[PDB]
Amino acid sequence: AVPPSLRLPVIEAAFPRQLHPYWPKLQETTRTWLLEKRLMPADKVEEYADGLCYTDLMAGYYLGAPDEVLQAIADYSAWHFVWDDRHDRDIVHGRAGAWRRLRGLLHTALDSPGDHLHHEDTLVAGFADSVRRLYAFLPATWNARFARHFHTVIEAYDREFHNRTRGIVPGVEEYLELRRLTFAHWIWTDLLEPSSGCELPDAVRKHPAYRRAALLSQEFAAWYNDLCSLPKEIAGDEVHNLGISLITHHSLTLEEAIGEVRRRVEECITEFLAVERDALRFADELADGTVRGKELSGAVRANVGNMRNWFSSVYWFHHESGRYMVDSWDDRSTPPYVNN
Ligand SMILES: CC[N+](CC)(CC)Cc1ccccc1
Ligand SMILES: O=P([O-])([O-])O
Ligand SMILES: [Mg+2]
Ligand SMILES: [Mg+2]
Ligand SMILES: [Mg+2]
Repeated sequence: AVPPSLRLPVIEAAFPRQLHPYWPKLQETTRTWLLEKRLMPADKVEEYADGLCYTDLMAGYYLGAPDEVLQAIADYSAWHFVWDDRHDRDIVHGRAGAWRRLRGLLHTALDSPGDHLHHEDTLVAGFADSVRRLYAFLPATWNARFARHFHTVIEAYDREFHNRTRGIVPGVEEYLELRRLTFAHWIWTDLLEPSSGCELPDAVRKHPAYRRAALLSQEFAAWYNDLCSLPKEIAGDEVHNLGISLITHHSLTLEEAIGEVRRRVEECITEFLAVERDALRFADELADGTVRGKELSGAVRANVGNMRNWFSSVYWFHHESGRYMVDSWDDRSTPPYVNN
């Protein structure tokens, strides 16, 4: 029962949700990883980890992924949620120095994860572990692309630190550009490829239909998160949210802003449906009677399929995850699962 202001009938009707068969073991294994990597307090893992639905989110996304690939992705993704929490806490505590140091360590670990597997900062060591494993699936050219994209993500998180420390709410267009980095659009897009077991040639993944399908999948996800995470974000003095940018700089009321975000979210869906058709047509063109062509076709098809799955996985994640249930918290400004 999704609340009216959050409900999207098109997703519920035309985007049936999927579940990777490895999910039952995935949920257990990632939880054990969080504990052993000491990324969250043991009591908070016990009480909140399963209810956070982080593994569910990934298992509803990267369908067809080899089990060990899904495991590395799930561990990374859970880590990223914890990083977002650490980032938030450093901000509210004014820990500029601690953040700067972490920021610098993540950059270095990104290029040389093996060196950071046992760093004193458990967050850094956990990052390096998931990254080292992700670097073991595809050629070095894919690893370099992943690294390049993530360096940009880290710097986007630093810009967020800058903004919140100074009390700046980004303009609408400024936010939209920034959001493609803080949501890590291109990381999720990169991870499509190890999931289907094929590093795509540039001419394939930069095909206008593949590019646009990939973009719309991520825009929907980020903006829908903005819609659903808005209550807890307002309560927690978060400034990064399309709704917040609209209220601040466009003189919109909360109701009007929510409506504007909804419309932009809804447009992603129908625009995706159009481009999805073009992307699948491209997939057909790739199937040229050669083994290589069959391979590229199957990969693009699997990838576009997962771009579609992201819609439904993200939609239901926000309904199920304990991460956004601010009304159930003792202190609305302080989520119970974060280390304060
Ligand atoms: C902060 C959480 N996350 C993923 C770890 C960072 C990019 C974005 C996200 C939120 C909600 C659903 C999906 C992704
Ligand atoms: O980053 P990119 O390679 O363009 O995707
Ligand atoms: Mg964030
Ligand atoms: Mg956040
Ligand atoms: Mg959010």
